[PDB]
Amino acid sequence: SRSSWIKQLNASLDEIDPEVADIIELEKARQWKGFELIPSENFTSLSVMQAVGSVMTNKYSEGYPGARYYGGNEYIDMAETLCQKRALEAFQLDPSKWGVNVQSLSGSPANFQVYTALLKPHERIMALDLPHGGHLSHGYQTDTKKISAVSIFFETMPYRLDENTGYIDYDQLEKSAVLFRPKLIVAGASAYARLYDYARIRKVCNKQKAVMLADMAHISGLVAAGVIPSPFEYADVVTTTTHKSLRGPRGAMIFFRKGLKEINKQGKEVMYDYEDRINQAVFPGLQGGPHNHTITGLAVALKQARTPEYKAYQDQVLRNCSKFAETLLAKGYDLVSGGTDNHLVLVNLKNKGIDGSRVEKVLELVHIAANKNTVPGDVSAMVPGGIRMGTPALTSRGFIEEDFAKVAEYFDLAVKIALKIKAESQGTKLKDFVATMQSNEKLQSEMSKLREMVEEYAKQFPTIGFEKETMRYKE
Amino acid sequence: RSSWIKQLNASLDEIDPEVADIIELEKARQWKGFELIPSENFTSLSVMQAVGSVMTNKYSEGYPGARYYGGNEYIDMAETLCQKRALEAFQLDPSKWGVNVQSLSGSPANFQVYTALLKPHERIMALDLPHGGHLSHGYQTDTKKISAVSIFFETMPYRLDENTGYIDYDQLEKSAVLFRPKLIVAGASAYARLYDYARIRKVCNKQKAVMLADMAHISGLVAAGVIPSPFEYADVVTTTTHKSLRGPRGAMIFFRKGLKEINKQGKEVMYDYEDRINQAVFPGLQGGPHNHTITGLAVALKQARTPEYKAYQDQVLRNCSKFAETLLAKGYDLVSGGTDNHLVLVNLKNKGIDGSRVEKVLELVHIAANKNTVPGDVSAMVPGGIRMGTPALTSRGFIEEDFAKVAEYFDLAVKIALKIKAESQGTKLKDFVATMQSNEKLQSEMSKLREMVEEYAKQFPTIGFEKETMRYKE
Amino acid sequence: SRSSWIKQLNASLDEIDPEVADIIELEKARQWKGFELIPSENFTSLSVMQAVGSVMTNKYSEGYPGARYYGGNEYIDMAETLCQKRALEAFQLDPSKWGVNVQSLSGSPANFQVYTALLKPHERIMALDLPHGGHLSHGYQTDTKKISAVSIFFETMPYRLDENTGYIDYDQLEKSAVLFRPKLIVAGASAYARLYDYARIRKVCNKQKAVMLADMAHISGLVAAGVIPSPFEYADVVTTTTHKSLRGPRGAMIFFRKGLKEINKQGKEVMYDYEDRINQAVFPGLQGGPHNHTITGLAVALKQARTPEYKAYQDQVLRNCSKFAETLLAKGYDLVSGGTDNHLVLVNLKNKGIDGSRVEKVLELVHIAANKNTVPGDVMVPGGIRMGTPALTSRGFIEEDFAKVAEYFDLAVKIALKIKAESQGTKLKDFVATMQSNEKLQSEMSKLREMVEEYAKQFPTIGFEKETMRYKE
Amino acid sequence: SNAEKSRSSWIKQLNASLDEIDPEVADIIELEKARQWKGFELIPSENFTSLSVMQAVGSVMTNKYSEGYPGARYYGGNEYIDMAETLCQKRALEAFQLDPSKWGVNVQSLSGSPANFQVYTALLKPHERIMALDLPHGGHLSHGYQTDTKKISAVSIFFETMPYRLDENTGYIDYDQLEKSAVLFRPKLIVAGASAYARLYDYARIRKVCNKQKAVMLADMAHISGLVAAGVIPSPFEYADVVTTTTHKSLRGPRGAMIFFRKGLKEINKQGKEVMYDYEDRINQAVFPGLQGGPHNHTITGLAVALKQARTPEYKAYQDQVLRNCSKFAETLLAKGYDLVSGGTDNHLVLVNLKNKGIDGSRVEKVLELVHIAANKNTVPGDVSAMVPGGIRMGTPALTSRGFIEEDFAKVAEYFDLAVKIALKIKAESQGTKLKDFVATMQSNEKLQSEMSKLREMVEEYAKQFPTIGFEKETMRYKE
Ligand SMILES: [Cl-]
Ligand SMILES: [Cl-]
Ligand SMILES: [Cl-]
Ligand SMILES: [Cl-]
Repeated sequence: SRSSWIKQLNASLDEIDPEVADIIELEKARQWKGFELIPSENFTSLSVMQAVGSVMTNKYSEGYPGARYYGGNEYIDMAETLCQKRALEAFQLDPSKWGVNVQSLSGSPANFQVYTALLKPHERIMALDLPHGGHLSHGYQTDTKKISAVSIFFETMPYRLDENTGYIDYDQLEKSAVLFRPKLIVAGASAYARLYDYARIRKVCNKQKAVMLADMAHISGLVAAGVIPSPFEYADVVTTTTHKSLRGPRGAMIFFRKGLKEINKQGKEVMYDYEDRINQAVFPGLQGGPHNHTITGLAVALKQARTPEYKAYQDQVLRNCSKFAETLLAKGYDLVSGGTDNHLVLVNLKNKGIDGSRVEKVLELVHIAANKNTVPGDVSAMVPGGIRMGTPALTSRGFIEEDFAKVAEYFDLAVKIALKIKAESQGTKLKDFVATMQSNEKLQSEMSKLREMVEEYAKQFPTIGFEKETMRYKE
Repeated sequence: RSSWIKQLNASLDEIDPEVADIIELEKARQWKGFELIPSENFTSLSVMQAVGSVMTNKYSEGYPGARYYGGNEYIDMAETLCQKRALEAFQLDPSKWGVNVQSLSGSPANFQVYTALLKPHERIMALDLPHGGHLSHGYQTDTKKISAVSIFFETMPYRLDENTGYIDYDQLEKSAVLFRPKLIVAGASAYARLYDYARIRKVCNKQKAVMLADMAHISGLVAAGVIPSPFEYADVVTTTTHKSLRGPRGAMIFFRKGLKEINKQGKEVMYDYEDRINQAVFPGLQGGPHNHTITGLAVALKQARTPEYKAYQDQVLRNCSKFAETLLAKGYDLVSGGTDNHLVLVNLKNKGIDGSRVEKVLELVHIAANKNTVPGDVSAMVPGGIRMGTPALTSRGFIEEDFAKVAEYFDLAVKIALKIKAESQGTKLKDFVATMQSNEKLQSEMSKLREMVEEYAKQFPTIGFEKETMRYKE
Repeated sequence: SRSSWIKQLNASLDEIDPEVADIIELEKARQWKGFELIPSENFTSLSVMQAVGSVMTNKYSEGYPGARYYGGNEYIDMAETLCQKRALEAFQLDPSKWGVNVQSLSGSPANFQVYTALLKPHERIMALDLPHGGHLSHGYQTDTKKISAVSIFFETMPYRLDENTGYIDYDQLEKSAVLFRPKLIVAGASAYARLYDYARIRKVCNKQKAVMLADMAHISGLVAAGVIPSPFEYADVVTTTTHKSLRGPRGAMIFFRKGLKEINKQGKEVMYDYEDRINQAVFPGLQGGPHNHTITGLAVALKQARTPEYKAYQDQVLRNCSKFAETLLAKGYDLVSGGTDNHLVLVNLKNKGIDGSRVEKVLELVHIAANKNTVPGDVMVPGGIRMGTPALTSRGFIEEDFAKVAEYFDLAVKIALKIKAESQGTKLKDFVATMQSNEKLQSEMSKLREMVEEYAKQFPTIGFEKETMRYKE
Repeated sequence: SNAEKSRSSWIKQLNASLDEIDPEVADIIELEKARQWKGFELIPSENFTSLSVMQAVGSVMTNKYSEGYPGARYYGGNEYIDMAETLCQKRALEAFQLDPSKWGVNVQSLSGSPANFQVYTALLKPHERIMALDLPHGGHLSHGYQTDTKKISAVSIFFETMPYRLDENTGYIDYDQLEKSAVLFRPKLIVAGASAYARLYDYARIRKVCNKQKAVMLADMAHISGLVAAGVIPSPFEYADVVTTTTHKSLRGPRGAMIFFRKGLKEINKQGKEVMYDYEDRINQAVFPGLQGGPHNHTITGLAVALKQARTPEYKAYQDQVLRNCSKFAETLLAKGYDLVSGGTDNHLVLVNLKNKGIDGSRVEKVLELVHIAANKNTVPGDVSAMVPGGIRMGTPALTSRGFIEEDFAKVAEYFDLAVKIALKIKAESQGTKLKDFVATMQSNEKLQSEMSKLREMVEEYAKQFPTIGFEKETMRYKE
């Protein structure tokens, strides 16, 4: 028996679990053949995956380097200390002014850990409204229900876009903050295509004596490469995912000011008071054992973030998105805020006479992965009028500007098919659209042809994290 | 561009030799040590290959067939398969039980259950942390709320019977009458006996409280059917997917669904756990699922069904029984006098030395254990015991006579710690550490014992990697 | 028109509102002719009533003496300062160790103001369970509902009697407090016939670092007279009503420690930190303008509480209750805890085969005013009757008179048992129907009512003149 | 026989007059009677209570414990207390012309501030959201209040509050900004209630915002309830879900409070189901057993008396005179060069913005008080801090109760103006510019002290000519 469970523990995935091996092979082929346009997605490196898939997973290491509860952590401590050092270096941070926690398991709990560290239950948070481009982990409630648990345990109130311009209305944010008295203001967005006015947020936070939290998950790779302005110039605390544009493993980091803050009226120094509170909220407050395999892969990703090739990549992300936006506009699409200054665009489909749910169904069938998105002017939250698309993932595969001009063309062809399906549907409900989409032989053929166009275009580019020659599903 | 694509596809050895070397050092450490921390295990190569796969690249907020992002055909296959195998691993009828496989680890899994089923500041009871509980069930000292569970909810501990070392269920029941908990946790970390799940169920019924079983430490024993199952009684069951399950680092949340018992049907006839728990996980508290972990979890759960896995968990139990017997015969006192599971709790009081001193010597001779509070301790900062268990070394093929050897080397390390204390000048721990580092004679004793430990441990297979390709073979 | 509203403003109640004047005359007759046994009730002095019914009501005086928001408060300040100083004197308190707030409007908000001052929302309070003798203003919840809003805004947990002895189970209180970690423990009761073990509460509060709040509303006049042990030796804060056994106007006082508390391990003085928090919770926290007419009447009541005849009154309250208890016991009644050490008794009627609701209905019809009370096994109708001596002692009832009160109570119970036996159904509404329709039992109740009224009528009226009453028959 | 002598002594003590028992307290009351005879009482929340109300408040109704509600008590003896509370409820609905099938009332709340807290406790969970007029803009502490330093009102501790504000360019509530703020803040309850505000509420607009937000509309009419009862201004009951009020202030009753609430059908929803109002049981249970204990039956009985008075033609004539006096007061102030916040008044008070006179409200209030004119400093738009108020608040209810008519309030404005001129002389004679230098000059300048002495004598000689309210001049201890 004992020889038999040892053989099981050392066998390959192919031998032990052909069903799971097959699923992974199908997903590899999907990442080879598709336009991956979800702006939060990316393709991580082989070296990160090998670290995440390593025996670093086996160790329990509650606590912090040199201050653990378990023994045996000499090399786990090396990895976590190396990760912290590289995290500060990736954002060009002075370690006497900034510290970092690398144990938070993902972006959503990272924000909750900051709130738990710095706010009592039911204290007040302001953030960008979710339908205006915010994120659930900053709070969200509808008329009838608290949707994010941040809005259960803390008191949240949104700030909004200027409806005319599509940019954050900073004047209204400031006026709202006078009345609401937030103890923390979030400067961070998901579906927002413009740069944050961090200086203005800093002025509001100073006036309100509120914590300035920058949540840079969508843009952290752009920040690390220095191709957009840094929130670290202004923020008190910065959270981020380690995946998305950073191109690391799935995880998170929390950065915070430390050391001298200012001098009081009595000539006494006043120190920042974030580090101990945040580290203790992460552990023992809310998490248990760190995921050392992820932390080890994060250290790899943060070293990669320093290279000239990584900066060239992020510069290309920006140039690709600008050309993508330009081409969409030329083809008659409307963009929220009229364009982009970062890695994504927000298409408002209202002028085309069709909603994002119908378009996204066609996109899925032609192997264009995007996501439907609420846009300003939407009546129902469950009928999004927009589509969110971005450049990090396909830029990682080597798409350049002319390639994203073609992506915009193929998107437009998919919208035109969607409009044809709608024109052929009897009813106006989405189930009538879907039934037409699955019974109309002419339009099925058009979708099949566009699918082949998309796959033929995407397949020519390199695969990231695996080699084409050993793919099980080449056809 | 050809340049950055090349860096994305290069091996770890080429891209990051410093990190590669840390992993090689850790491989050698797992080869050469007695790993006795009862929450640790060695995961299979196949799980690691799934966790290290391109499944990590996908955003898939929502649930299978109810996503917000496109492109999730195959991620849906993996999550659906994972759920199916999770119910199968614990022999659960899918018309009566559901599962959420997206919770990132054991501690947030419990918080997500509380968020789903309790309003802020509602009341939870659970085993006291120094009595064998866990921080994710709440914990407050005289001066500070330590777990944020005790910040957002109102917690109260239940305790051991100090004379027997078992949970004092009579006191729990009386305490609950006054405190009126909305949820009672049946789950422990440093506890060597089986839970009286039937008694917890009786108390929860009387109190109209949710019965949450947190089986993180024992879930692999449960899956193999070698100890009684909390699913016989509980409303909700949380677990880590690592520890005795031997899966990736992650968590599962199981919950009753469908029709309630005849005598519990009222305004609603159906259980009201599934939607609340799934919604607390997403959109409540998490974002994108970690599909690489979910896929590795599917692999681990298939392994959990096999006869080899049942043989493994049988061996875990028989090893721990033998380990306990050998320790008792060498004079060690065990909390509750023995074990019924994967771990033992040594109370070092009868030896005249505390757990902090012994653990330092153990660490120096490559034996990984944990200092542990024992009934009778005056301070939670000065633990009088040591916790040790059998899952990790049993995975490497240790059997009963091997754990007799483990107990022998543990005993020799305690004898060395007692000598360091005798040679120590002062009474404080820094004087002990000063002796432990400066005494040439005792430094030699620890070196010799470290060699004995490593020579014994090296004879066994490495788990999840090959000896032949290790960088550090000495 | 001007002369028209001036006349209305200066006219007597008899001229302006004959209906209200008649209600008051009916109530005077009720207080003259009955056995008023509700232990929280008393008869207030004429001088207090004259102050409460004075033009002191007109001034707005938010803030505190010498620190008001509005002008014109010179004489309001004289009254409130005098009230405060007399309040400390009434309990023989050192004003360097004790302060007082006299603005709280009644006993229930006084406790809420203390919690608001000293505890954050959702922090923990222990107090005597309401059906075990506690009070709603210390918190209370059933299995299904939070009844007191104290239990909404704060996290409450009860302590209970030893139901074998009827005394508070201090052993279980102490063990519960270890697990529950209260920030504040209340030592105060309503339906409880025994003295509190304040020293034991102090020991538990010291161990838990909890605020010790004594709520002496039921017993404060006994404390003021020095005829039972004082909670002020032990407590951090003391709340009380100003009515009930103190015999003042309807209102409340909050007392708190101030000044030096102890020396810490570092040789540093640590001061009490209750005074500013409590004063600020009362105003601007939770109340607005003080009721200066009530505060002025309170000053009058506190002067009375100093006098020798007030002490003689409270000593008589105790002796009357002891005799009442002894007589009930001799007539075969069981008392919760077996007797009394204060102003009330708790009769457990279960050994007589009838409940408190049925008995209280008969008592009401024979002009005996009493309260009901739960006993072991209850909740449905309560099994007990609560009766006390402060009100009738104020009218001059002495020991032989309360022996008579116990006789007439016993006669009422015997009538209630006859109604129960004649009632051919088992429901309370069947009892009421029999009680209202049975001519013979109505005759027995009329006779006992006449006996009660004839006995009570001979004692002085308190606060008004018999000779000028409208209803002299 | 010492025991019988003691018993006779304590009975004698209980039946003796205040003059006999406590001459020190009796003396204080006599001083306060003289003070109420001699002053210009312009604080708009103050009034003079009738003798009949005071006689009921000072009655043996105080002796009864009556927890619960009429006919639903917990213990005996309450036949006549029930008559009083039932009569009080009936008269409360009648005083505001309310249909008892559409409105109920609770008359047990002990004062205006706990009445509002009881409504919040009844209708909102802890930490749910309330909006109300900002305290420096005319609001009240019992609606919530927080500064940059700390939470001041405990309403802001137990509930989550946010203010709405005036349009400081017009002096009116900025309803547009209220509506926009409410969209973001999502209040569960909005208070329509003001103290230091010279205008009436746009209840129709508050109703529209509450309907859009599915929020409870609470009108807190403490300052105006007597005007409402007399029908001389529009009623909040046309629109509000719940109405709280003090029973003192312009109602001219005892110190206490009332809570009114809708009953019956709210709407038929989209599924065709009747939605009933759910206020009565929640509010009555928040008052008892939630937050209070034994009702104060002396106050409830005096409230019944005050509510009967509120229905009379003489009371309506009184409230009409309150409004006419305030308009005449405002005319005279404008004619003498004063600026009024919002440009005028629609009610019982005025808010004078003193900025164009070159002196602030603290300085003027101090001089007014020395000449026995009672008024209150008041924040005005443009003030540097809430601690340096630029205005002064004055009203007509109390002196109108003593029979001041329009020509008398023209005289009050003249004497106010004379006090302002003295304050300006004190400021021009002051060494420094801080308030303490003003107070120093005010207390040592023999000439200006003499001017204030003369003005005080003018004020008192004018006020003394009017009837005293609630007591007789002939029996006063202090007749000069
Ligand atoms: Cl996205
Ligand atoms: Cl462990
Ligand atoms: Cl009582
Ligand atoms: Cl006012």
